[PDB]
Amino acid sequence: TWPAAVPAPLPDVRADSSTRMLLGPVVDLAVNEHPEGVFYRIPALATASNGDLLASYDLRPGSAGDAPNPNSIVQRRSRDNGRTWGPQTVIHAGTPGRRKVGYSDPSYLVDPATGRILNFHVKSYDRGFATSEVGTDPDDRHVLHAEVSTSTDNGHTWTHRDITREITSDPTTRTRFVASGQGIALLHGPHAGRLIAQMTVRNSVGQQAQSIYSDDHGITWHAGNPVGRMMDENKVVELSDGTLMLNSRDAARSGRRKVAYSQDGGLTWGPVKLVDDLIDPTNNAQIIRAYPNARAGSAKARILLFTNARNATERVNGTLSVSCDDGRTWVSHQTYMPGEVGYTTAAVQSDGALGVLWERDGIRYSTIPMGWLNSVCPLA
Ligand SMILES: CC(=O)N[C@H]1[C@H]([C@H](O)[C@H](O)CO)OC(C(=O)O)=C[C@@H]1O
Repeated sequence: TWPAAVPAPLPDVRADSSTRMLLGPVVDLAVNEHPEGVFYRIPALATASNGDLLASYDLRPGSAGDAPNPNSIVQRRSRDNGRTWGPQTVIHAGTPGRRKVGYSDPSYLVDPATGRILNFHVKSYDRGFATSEVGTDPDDRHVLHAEVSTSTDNGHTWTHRDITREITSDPTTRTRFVASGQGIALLHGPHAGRLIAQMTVRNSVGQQAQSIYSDDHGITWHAGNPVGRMMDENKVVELSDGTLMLNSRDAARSGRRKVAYSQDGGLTWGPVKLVDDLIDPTNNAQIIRAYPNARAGSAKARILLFTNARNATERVNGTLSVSCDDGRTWVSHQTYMPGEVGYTTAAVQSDGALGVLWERDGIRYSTIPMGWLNSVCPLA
């Protein structure tokens, strides 16, 4: 039986001997048709409190179908910053058939204050995101449910529970999913300690972005006020002063990401605008702090990293973009993976390099050493 996780700070980026951004070796974490008729999609990557690197993704049986295909959440672990990977383990396995159950679209949320790791994902019965109906009864086969899996042992074992009712304060909310990739723990400002992740919802107003957050270190979850129209998978990041930012996929296909700001820890958001700098084909993406422990007023606290498919209509050219100024401008875009990438995510690793995952005939992993960062955002 594995030991209890202990509290430990999230990693910050560290300087390498590199002077240019160069992808390391590519690792095939899961390959479609290995085994026959099984497909892999929807990546999540995190550094656990013990420094292990954890990758999660869907196992999709039969085809790469979204919910309500009876998918499973699975995981692989590296204890050497991505050089080698243990065998796949199951976070929560779906069930085929007339009473099918599916677990799909994982995101991790690591709480450095406790060491606990959360993995959010849908729980489906007969309906997916688009066809789910109003209702929150846990056995309702017409509802797309929200589950969170908790691990207290750095991701070796999991316990599961349905959070749909507690995050549904508006009874017209007919569907929801937490965006795959990773949520955050807040470290700065009045809401330090809060754990927060973003969802997409449909309700009487439209298709909105909505934060869910916990102030008791993941025992109970509450939804903030929803925001925006034609929103979709969106990710939240804590800026240098503790203002939050959400960066969203645009369901209206503008060819750009969308952005909004919260001054109250995700309870309310302001107006949603396009980010003209961030070309995107209506696809998932991940934004993170490079130095999440750095304090307000430091240059390091203002540096954000963003991964997506930098293209207006096709999910190609996995690209790392850097902002030095709390997301106000994006001064550097560099494609680390030409061609098909689908969903990407990135996470700071324990060694201070960046891990990336993308989708091409399954899930692929690589590393970007980060010594070149100071040449784009001076660090002093
Ligand atoms: C829960 C769920 O359906 N997630 C799916 C998501 C969603 O349907 C869309 O973001 C809504 O607009 O889309 C995609 C996609 O490749 O585009 C795959 C995700 O599995």
